[PDB]
Amino acid sequence: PPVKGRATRQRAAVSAALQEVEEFRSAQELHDMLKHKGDAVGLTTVYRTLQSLADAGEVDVLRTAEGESVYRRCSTGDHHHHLVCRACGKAVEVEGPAVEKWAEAIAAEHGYVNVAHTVEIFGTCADCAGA
DNA sequence: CAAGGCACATGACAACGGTGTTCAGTGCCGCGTTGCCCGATACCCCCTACCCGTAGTTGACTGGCATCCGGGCGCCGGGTCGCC
Ligand SMILES: [Zn+2]
Ligand SMILES: [Zn+2]
Ligand SMILES: [Zn+2]
Repeated sequence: PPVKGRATRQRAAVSAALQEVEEFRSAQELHDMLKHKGDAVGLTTVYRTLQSLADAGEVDVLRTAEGESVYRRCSTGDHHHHLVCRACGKAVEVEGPAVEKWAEAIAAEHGYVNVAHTVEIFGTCADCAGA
């Protein structure tokens, strides 16, 4: 996980933690679990590094209904969209050219030069209903 | 003269006002800690220059050295050969 800044142990640690975790996580709870591992990193430095990763793009970032920015890495680097369970957090990556073609058709119809598409579908998970 | 009808105001009724808290997150901006990058520095190599130890050198050449006295002074102590 190369970073723009000079490599070191702490960014390697947070990158490894993101690698192991395959769920949407917020910065403060990420720091909580990171401290639980025992690295004892600083909150603002964690903020700096995760902002850098979000800028780099290898970690997808979503915004919750409360307004929180939640980050997680995707195995595949191609652009896609994530289906997430609010109760459990199971993030599954799917992509379809139909939505993209729809976006380009709308942009051309309205004469838009460039566009940015953001699509997240929220829904109720299958296993949580069962007890 | 008493009973029945209309005005204004009134006991509650929430919802705005405005401002104060609270979450909580994410930075903002001053204190300290970190990967680089090089640069010099100790430490392997090769070469030869020079220090230092060993071993020969065949006419003959076969016993030295200069001592030491003007203490001085007395005693101890033992040795040492005469003594009868
Ligand atoms: Zn993604
Ligand atoms: Zn898309
Ligand atoms: Zn679920």
